[PDB]
Amino acid sequence: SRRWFHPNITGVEAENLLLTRGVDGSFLARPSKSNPGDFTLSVRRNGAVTHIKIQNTGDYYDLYGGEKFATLAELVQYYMEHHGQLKEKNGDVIELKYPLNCADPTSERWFHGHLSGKEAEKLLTEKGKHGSFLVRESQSHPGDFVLSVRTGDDNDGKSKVTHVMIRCQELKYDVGGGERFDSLTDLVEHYKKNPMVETLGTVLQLKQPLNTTRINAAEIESRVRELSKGFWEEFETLQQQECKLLYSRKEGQRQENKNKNRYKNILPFDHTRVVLHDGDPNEPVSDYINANIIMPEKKSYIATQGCLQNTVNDFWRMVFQENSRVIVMTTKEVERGKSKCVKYWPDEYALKEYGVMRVRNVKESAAHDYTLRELKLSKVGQGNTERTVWQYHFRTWPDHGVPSDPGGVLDFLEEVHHKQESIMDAGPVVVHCSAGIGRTGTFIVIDILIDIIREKGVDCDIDVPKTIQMVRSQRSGMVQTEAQYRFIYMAVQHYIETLQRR
Ligand SMILES: c1ccc(-c2c[nH]c3cccnc23)cc1
Repeated sequence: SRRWFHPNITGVEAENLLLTRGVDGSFLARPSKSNPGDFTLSVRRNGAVTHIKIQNTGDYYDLYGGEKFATLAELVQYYMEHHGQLKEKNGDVIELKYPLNCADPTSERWFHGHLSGKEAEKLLTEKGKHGSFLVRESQSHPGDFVLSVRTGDDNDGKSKVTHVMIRCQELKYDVGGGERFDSLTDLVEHYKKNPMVETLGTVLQLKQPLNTTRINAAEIESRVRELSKGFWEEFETLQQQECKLLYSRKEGQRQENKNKNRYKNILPFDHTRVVLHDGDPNEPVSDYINANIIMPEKKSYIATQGCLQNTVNDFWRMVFQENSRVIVMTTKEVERGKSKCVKYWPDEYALKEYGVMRVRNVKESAAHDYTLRELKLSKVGQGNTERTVWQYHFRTWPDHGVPSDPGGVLDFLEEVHHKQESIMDAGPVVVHCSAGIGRTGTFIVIDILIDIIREKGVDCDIDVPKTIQMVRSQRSGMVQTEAQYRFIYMAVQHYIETLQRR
């Protein structure tokens, strides 16, 4: 499903692959070898290869002569279902027809590379469960692989670990007979669908990879130390899982809602979008905002885009309807001379009407990294609906990449948390940047992780990529870059240290 991404290939290897194994319309994507956030889409057209740059500074994937996207899987799905839409600098059309599959197993959750049968047995015994499995290098037979599978009752002998040898002959893979596969992923997927049955009848069911990302929070420093010499590899394994999250976005794709999206292809999932009720009867579609509910799976969030001039009223309808009392803004209104969010709040001491809502800015307070605006929101014609909405406007995030130190963000998020916790029956905390996925996702995931450690103290289990995957199932592309991914680990580490210091 995401086999067109080749994590460890060079430009010339990509060219030769497309020229010898592909046809016109063949394509693949790959990282830049030294440049994080740069990717290349390599495509074959008229017997030649073209390389198309995709940049991601933290907000979205920006395809040259194409559009902006929330994930590379969403980018490929869009253009595979939309020909004539990707053009060269000269205007000529670049068709993405045939993904060119990668055989490299390194971003599979189940692939552990160098590892002994004894090490894999203890890992499967301590962490594993029925159907927990891994693939590793053989050591006895160089170039071969072993599949190790735990099967049993959930140390009393009711469970066991089997080792199935996997031969590699002609760069095809087999388990001793039957089909020979072009890759270990194809072998795993096959024996996931069609499990091996032993002679005495044990079914070697490959239910889940062994979890290697879950850590005890107290031991965060050791995991970060280990990832710092990696973070790229762990991030790319997470990114491989995004092909499971192509959920429908049909409401955002409606003609009627086109001009309510900051970026035409960055859309909320139908199953978690905020639906706005009590709309204008004369506006035929008034139930739409580019926003999703994010539930940790007590505090929930709405992840949304920066307002457009035509969505400011809808934004306030959302805040009112959802009973939100805290907004987190993670962008300046303008960065690099581009508008990222329209000003949707009044100047200090001023009162403005936004459709049927009225907002007073009571007071602003400037801190180093942020401005707090104390806002009063009510429905026009109904005085007893007034509530305070506290807008925390983070002002010092760099235009590209992440802050060099997480202290400013953590102090900000602590103040947000206490504000939210002090307000009886407050609704979800609204979080927004520009597209509402990169910074927004980073702030939300840090908030969710810190909240676990707040309830359960320094001795609790956290699992960063599992948390991100769960949030990504609720809005597209939450947490955009490897730099945000590392920043998340650094923020949790700093949080833990300040608590051990105390
Ligand atoms: C859910 C849980 C874990 C992961 C995961 C991200 N990087 C990984 C490296 C090795 C194994 N698993 C992972 C992704 C989704």
